[PDB]
Amino acid sequence: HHHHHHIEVLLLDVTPLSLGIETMGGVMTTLIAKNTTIPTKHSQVFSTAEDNQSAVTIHVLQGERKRAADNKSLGQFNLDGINPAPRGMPQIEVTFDIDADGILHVSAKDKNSGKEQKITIKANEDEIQKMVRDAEANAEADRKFEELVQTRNQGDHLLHSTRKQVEEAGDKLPADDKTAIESALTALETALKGEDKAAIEAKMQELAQVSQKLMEIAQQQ
Amino acid sequence: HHHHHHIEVLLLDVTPLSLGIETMGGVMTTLIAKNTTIPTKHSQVFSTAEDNQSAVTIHVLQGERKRAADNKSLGQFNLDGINPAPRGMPQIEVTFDIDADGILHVSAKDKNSGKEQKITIKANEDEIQKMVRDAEANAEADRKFEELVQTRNQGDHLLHSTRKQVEEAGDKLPADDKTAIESALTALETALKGEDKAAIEAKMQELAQVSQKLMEIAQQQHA
Ligand SMILES: [Ca+2]
Repeated sequence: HHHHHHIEVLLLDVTPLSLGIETMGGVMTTLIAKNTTIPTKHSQVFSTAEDNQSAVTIHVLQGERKRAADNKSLGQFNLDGINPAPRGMPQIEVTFDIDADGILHVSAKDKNSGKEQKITIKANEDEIQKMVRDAEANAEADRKFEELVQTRNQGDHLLHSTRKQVEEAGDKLPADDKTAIESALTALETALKGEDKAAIEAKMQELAQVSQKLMEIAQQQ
Repeated sequence: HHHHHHIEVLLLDVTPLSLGIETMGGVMTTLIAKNTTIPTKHSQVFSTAEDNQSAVTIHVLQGERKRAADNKSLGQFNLDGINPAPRGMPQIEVTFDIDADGILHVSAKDKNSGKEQKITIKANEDEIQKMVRDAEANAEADRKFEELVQTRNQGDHLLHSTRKQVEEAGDKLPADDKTAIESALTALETALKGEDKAAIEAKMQELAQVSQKLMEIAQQQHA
């Protein structure tokens, strides 16, 4: 009683360690997780970290730790030529492609300009298990580090965008709100220098709660 | 910042449940695992399950269970027009793309012909945690099921290639070896209907024990 539309998985190999890139704050962002079946192709879209940034550096990493510096370095390259735009607007697609020969191809492409750059990384046993074990021993500190960096980066963006809004609003912003917002901005700046995720979240919320008039002001444009 | 070549994640959003397709034996094969940051595009190449198969069905699934039937079905489509070839030779690339708006694009492309079909899927917190808890409660049964399917598919491939080798050997195969191989093939066929991975593995080894001359004939023919 057979049917004839079935699809079969081709199982040739799996990756021994995670593969990814370094991102803002010294974090390893994974593109291909440990144990992914190969051949495979994974991409994710990234952006710039400051206004009018013209280039990014892709640092290719191998390992299970969240701090980039605690992983193995496989290679690096730049993608130049990113057209001037606000932080976070350019769309840079980073693709990790592993072929049947086990060769890793990494590329970064600007989705807007089409500019592309790429590298090829050519295809341990006790070192692998050592690295897996080093990660388990630091799993808690690594999670806390990753969450802190994410929170800091979100807080830095909010700091910068809010200051920009204050400047554009000018005399349209009531003095009481401006005082409240400036105080909240300074408090968030101080929190961002620390290592306490909860304090940064609280200062971000305290800032949003006093900044509601900025959005309304922008709309009268 | 003191330096100016930094790269940042575009969004923080992640997928709530794993996304994949149904594969031979009723298994969900994941293309994008749960908690993957978006936008993301993941592709993998699959193939046909029988010789000269001309079409495949892509059944898109969402969830954490290994049996396809235990996950949510999000849609299906066929890719037809596949040129005749041995099982496992056609290269069908399946791509899952989730854009910044959270919209899922699934496509299947025949790498030979460039023929392509696709669907767009537009995508529930208590149901999510429900589905997660049930996958953990059933982790062992699910793994046993997946491992059984993998062993069955291997045994079926072996049944088929051995029968092919026997037909190619013809009169070169001694009658006694042919009998023993036929008997071992029947035993394996019977084991494949069961639910015991070890019995199937044992029948595969027993087949290797009686196929030595068949393999020697096979090698000399390859020569
Ligand atoms: Ca960086």
